[PDB]
Amino acid sequence: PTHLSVDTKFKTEGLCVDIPGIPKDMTYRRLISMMGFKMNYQVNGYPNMFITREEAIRHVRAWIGFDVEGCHGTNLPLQLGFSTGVNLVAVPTPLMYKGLPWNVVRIKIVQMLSDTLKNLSDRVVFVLWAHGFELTSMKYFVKIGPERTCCLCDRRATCFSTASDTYACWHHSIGFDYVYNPFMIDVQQWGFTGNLQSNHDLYCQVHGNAHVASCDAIMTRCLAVHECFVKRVDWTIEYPIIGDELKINAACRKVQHMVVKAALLADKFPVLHDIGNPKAIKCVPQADVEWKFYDAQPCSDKAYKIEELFYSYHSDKFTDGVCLFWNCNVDRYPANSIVCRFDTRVLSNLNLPGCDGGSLYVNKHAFHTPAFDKSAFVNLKQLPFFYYSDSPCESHGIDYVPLKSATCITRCNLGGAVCRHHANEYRLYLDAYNMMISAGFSLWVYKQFDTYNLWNTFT
Ligand SMILES: CC1CCN(C(=O)c2cc3ccccc3o2)CC1
Ligand SMILES: [Zn+2]
Ligand SMILES: [Zn+2]
Ligand SMILES: [Zn+2]
Repeated sequence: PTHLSVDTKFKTEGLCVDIPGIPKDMTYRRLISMMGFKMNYQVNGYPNMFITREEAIRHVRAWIGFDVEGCHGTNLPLQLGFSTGVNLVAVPTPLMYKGLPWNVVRIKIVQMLSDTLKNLSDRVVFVLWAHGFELTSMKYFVKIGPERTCCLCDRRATCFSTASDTYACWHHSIGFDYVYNPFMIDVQQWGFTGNLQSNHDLYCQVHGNAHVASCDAIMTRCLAVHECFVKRVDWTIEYPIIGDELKINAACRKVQHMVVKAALLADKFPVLHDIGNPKAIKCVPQADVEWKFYDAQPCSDKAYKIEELFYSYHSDKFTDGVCLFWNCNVDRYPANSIVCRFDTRVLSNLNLPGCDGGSLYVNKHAFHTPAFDKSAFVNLKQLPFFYYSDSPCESHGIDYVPLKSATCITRCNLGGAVCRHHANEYRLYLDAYNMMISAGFSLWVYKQFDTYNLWNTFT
């Protein structure tokens, strides 16, 4: 039960308008053969062009929605649409390109996939809502065979060049003309009633239908993301490290401790209501405060309604003390809150386009996050940068330029000049802070929060 068997059945009903007379009885083995490919009884790591839903979920970073719409099959020009928003027109002699022959179209395809995927995945997974032309056009830009490595590096080959007879990964494919050993999944095989637009529109209002192939390619990948990450959630699937994952997670832990410690010192709340992670630990273990935990898993569809989290009869009084919502996305935060909210609009290799304005944030695990909404924070203000420390001014053990900063809240800065230890610690914390902010996180705090109240914690 590793890969999808080629002898598995393929429902051909969705294919019979572009392919009239298609047999109802059909396997992946026969379909691949009909697509013009020959698998030659090869036991070399590529057992099937098509993959299982479980394999697609593990390779979500590789997903590229793909759709082909006939402008006028062998005689008529095709419109190739991709979930990148690209539309290429191929002649057989929302970015719209004029009609060009396949020999130049395939070059643009390799360029586009390589630029989109090089920092995301070792492969491409073509996400389809298959009607016929997308499958029968694959032979014009795809070559298959045994699993290979890049000519210039150790990564698996994802491209082929007919000019040099060589193979390359997404990083070394400049001037390559064929997509090598791609993967694909037909969403129509999952059991749906009705056309793509009707099933997509049940869950998403952000993607519209202009009737161009890229629009359908976008709706397909969106529907696939809703099915695999919004309605069905799996926090047991690990994902490889492709960027600053560890540094961002470490920075997040440092910022949480810093912000929560300072709020408890500035406003001395008697109780803290920690809403979120059922496996959460006190971020400030030495604080005097009464720490009360409330379990809520990450919401992947719509943000939690504060009325359902707090009401229906716990301290009961959430109005007492402070509330901490560290990645616990709610519709409107109460005024007495400390909040970390991920901004779904952020551009990064970790954040993939999602469903209904939301985004698929992939960092060790995949978390579909509801659309960032500025109105959730009307009772709060943006938390400004500050570094706070009550640790002794003692260096122990990198060089030095004297630090001067109004936001270095330490005994040394209070007393006039920042010590070397607190200057090192301040710069490291500011680096972690910028990492976390640029990863897409946003910090919000109750309006009375004032760092001026921290200077008196040194007396
Ligand atoms: C897009 C965000 C990125 C950071 N996330 C978490 O670190 C996380 C883990 C967890 C477990 C339970 C409740 C909330 C939780 O947030 C997921 C959300
Ligand atoms: Zn390479
Ligand atoms: Zn959508
Ligand atoms: Zn100091």
